[PDB]
Amino acid sequence: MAHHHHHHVDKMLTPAFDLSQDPDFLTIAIRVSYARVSEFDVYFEGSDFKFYAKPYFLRLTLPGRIVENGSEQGSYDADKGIFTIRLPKETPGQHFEGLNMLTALL
Repeated sequence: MAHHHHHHVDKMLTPAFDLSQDPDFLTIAIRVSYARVSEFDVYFEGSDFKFYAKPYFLRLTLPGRIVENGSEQGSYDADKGIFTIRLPKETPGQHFEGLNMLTALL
């Protein structure tokens, strides 16, 4: 049975985001309406945050640190085209200052 494969090949786009928090988690809501893909990849370390979802890219330096312990929680609303991620704070109770002022990094 003969086989034919075809791969199709594009500027990265900065998505709109809203940041909220409680004593335990920092939540990032990223709207990706032009959801070409439904696969979303998140990388975080210390205060560094990176989100990939072609053609969307968003990088942020957070005012505080996030810990890697599998308690982080991602979810997606198709009705609104919104991906939401909960990141547990490294120091619980710590209040992140200047959240609503954060700029996308290049």
